[PDB]
Amino acid sequence: MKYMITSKGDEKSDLLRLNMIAGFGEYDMEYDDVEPEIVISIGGDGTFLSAFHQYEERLDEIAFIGIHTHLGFYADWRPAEADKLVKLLAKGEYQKVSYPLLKTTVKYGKEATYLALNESTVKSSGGPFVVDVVINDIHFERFRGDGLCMSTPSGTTAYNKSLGGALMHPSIEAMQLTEMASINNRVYRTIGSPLVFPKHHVVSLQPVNDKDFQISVDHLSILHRDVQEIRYEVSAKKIHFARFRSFPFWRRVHDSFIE
Amino acid sequence: MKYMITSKGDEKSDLLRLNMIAGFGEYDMEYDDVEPEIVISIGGDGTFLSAFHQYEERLDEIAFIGIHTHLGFYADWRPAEADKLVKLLYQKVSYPLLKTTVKYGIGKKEATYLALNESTVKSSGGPFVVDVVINDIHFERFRGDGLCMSTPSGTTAYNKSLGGALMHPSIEAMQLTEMASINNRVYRTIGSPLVFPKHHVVSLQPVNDKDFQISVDHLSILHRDVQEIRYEVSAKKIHFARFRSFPFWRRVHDSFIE
Amino acid sequence: MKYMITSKGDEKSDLLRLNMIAGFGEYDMEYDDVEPEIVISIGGDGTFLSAFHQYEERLDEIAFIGIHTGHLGFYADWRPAEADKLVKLLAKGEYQKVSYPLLKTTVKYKEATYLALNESTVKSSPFVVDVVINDIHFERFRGDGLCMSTPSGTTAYNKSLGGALMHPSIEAMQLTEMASINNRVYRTIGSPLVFPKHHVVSLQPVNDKDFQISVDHLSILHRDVQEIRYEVSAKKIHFARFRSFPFWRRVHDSFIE
Amino acid sequence: MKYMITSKGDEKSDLLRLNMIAGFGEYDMEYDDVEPEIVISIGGDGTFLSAFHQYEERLDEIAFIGIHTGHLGFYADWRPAEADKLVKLLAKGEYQKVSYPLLKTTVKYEATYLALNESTVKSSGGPFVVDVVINDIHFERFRGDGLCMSTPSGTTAYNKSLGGALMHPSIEAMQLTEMASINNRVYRTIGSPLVFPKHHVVSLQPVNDKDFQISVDHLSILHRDVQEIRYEVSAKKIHFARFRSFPFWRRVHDSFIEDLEH
Repeated sequence: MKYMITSKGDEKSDLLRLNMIAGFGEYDMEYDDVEPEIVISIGGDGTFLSAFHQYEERLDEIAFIGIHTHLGFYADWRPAEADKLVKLLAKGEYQKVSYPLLKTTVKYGKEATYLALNESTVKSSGGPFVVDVVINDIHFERFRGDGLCMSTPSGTTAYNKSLGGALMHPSIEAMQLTEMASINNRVYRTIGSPLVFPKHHVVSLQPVNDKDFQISVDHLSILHRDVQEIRYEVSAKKIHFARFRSFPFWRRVHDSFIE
Repeated sequence: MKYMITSKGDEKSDLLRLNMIAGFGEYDMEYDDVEPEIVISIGGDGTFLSAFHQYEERLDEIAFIGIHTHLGFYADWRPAEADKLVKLLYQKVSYPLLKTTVKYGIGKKEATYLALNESTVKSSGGPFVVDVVINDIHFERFRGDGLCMSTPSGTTAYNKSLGGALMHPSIEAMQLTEMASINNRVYRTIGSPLVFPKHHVVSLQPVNDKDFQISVDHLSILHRDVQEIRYEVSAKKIHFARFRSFPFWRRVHDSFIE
Repeated sequence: MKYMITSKGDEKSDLLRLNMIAGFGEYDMEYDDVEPEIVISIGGDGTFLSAFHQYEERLDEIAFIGIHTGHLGFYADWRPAEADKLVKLLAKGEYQKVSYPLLKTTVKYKEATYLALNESTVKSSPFVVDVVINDIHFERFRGDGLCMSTPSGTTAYNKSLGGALMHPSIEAMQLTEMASINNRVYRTIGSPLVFPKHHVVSLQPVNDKDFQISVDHLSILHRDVQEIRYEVSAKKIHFARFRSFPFWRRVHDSFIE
Repeated sequence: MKYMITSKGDEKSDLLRLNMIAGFGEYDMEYDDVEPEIVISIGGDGTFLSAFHQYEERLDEIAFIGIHTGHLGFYADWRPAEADKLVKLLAKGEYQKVSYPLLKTTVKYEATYLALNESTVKSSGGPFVVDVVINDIHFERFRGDGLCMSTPSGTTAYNKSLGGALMHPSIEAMQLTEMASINNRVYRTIGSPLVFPKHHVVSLQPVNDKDFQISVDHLSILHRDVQEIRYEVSAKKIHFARFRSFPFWRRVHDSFIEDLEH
């Protein structure tokens, strides 16, 4: 199959990448980063995320694989087992599995769109952060506090977890909204609890006074001036992993957080 | 269609019941409380819970309709809209349920329970200490007051009070939540609520004391010689008769934010 | 000084007690378990708690000391292997008294009053309670229960409920919620509440008057309760301390390492 | 007595100011900005915080009182309609001075800061990692969004939003909360808010980045090449002119639970 490899940039990753390419050359396997069928990410969850954002238009289409070295949540392979992976990919014993993604829409006074693998957060630019939270066109709460976080199911182990969020198995078709430091008084009454929305539900953040926000999708923070609305829904797009065995998710959670 | 109506027992619930029943006299709908097609519950979520459990062998046969003499989370009908409900008496919409299996160390067979809201586990007196096993792999040793496994529709009740996420009831899941964990040198728990898909099994295994207070919805039984309590999303679902799309998040707002 | 020793009853603690009693025979110190000036607890916080509850009518006149084998925890500053230093130091009188606040609970129906070293809890067994602060309605709580903690008790059950850990010198009590429903009909504050001396917190049933009330230790089923009242006790517990008590390092050693 | 008046700067508050200054002319009451003995704030806890900070070099000689021109918050015990009644009582001097504890922050690169509400530490943009040292002994290694040290009167503010306990402002203490700590068997923290007495010092020591966004109440400055941030209860207090018992828990009820008459 057509394949390509990204590496973190350090010595180890770059060497692994050249060795794996050399090993694929022995097989009916062509390198191609324009239209790849498999993407292999070497380094860690940062280089994986970068690869995901490199190929947002071809997600349909691509099966991702991660290598690195505490595996975390976007890898099931270590450098000392890469040769075994070349062979198994080789021909061809997997195993496609898909995780839900998150779509963010920002409207002004031209609409901008973003796909997240982990989460999207909103904060104030200037002073107070105050926002009306509208669910399916119906007002839910007037939030005042630090910010809000909408997470994918795979994203729930990251920022979402710090904020009091539920940890969700990544197969579940949903997105999850957590508060950052809500005032929660009688003027700005909020739910407190993390909220989990199914497919087709849209959450809308509507400014009450100040219309400037810091929005950050996965890695990247952007300042948005004169925002009329921010919209959240489960994306139509999914991310696909090439799986060679059942991904032991709850075991990873144990190994990461428990220990 | 065959039908029956349950009531809270108070003045208003019994009156509205006799009213609807007289309202079903004009049409080809016979009263039957042995094998009915529609169960109508009047009096709120406690009442609705009792009707669900009254007919849990015939869940594949029944559509439930809740009337709250008010609304809650299992009723979309007020006791003045009743007249327009009788006339209409639909799409059958399904909520996911929770299977609880209690396995014993003595010559007694496993007991299975279905929950619409939650199943909880606490000790019978002394400290509560249990090993949590997910898909046959030790996940944590929990010490604390107890544990709570919620259905998606149960997330608005006890689960919410414990720090759980609220989930739209259409989502195929169960959510595990902690009651007053201990975290110290010895005990380390995850802390966070955990949301499992269908086909996953969370197993509770005793460490020192085999006696547990296990609650299923309203009902809490003292269980002895317990060797394992097992949780999973049930293959069975409850069916609601929906005459309009249920505004779930609006109902969360009204109960909690208004 | 008149003094007495309690051990938990296992051999190791029983025989440290006997050998401390003999070591004290060499000085001007008299074994007296009716009116002691020094209570020594050997074996753990369970034993120290029982000692505190045995001598609560003379908290005025007693200084406490705890000895313990493992991680010393919050009510001991001595391990067995140091017992001979303590005997000498105590006997030469080389210590400073240090005090912790306590919690008074009053249960009305007739009237019952209780002192706590750690905490006092209220659970039902449909627990709806009106929470009244300094005679003013504060909230109507519905949930599993409520917990009022002393400063020293903040590392126990209070901690599991989301409460602040407080240094045991601060004159206060701390109220925490267990599983408040916190809706439209039963709005609660959520946060733990820290009260100074002379403030009074009153729990008043709205429907069912039966409650499981706990005071440290002892859970009592109180029948037909009209009111449970909390306030910082006028009484304090006194420790004989031979150096600065390293409270925050004990928090670390219990919870972090 | 010598007095001055700060307003939020909306017409409502600016006019109340001029009405009161005129009212005080019926008495022996001297308007003075440099050396006031009574600072009156008009327009909310934010306006009160600014006034405090204007006169933090002379806290022992000033008694503060607040009028809140919307509702009232936690620092204003007076409504705009009670202004004239307040003009009289102040002119008599029928008030007890009640003091609240303050928080001192020291930053070493030494700059020191007083807070009436809190002081927070966040990172520039990178991960926030700091060693937390209590009374010269390492307590935990914190990684997360930030840390917040509150005064007792500041517990009703940001501290509360972070899961902090609400404390009566008479209590001589400071309270430390976590902002979105990471707990993953590498960065284990206590989780619980911590309440320190007087004379205890909490020390934040950088690990692998020495640049921090430090906040003190309203004010937020980027400190570079920081070696240490130290917190402790200040020896300085703020004094309020009290004409009647401040009903703190009722104000907590009104703000956070409900207010069925207003």
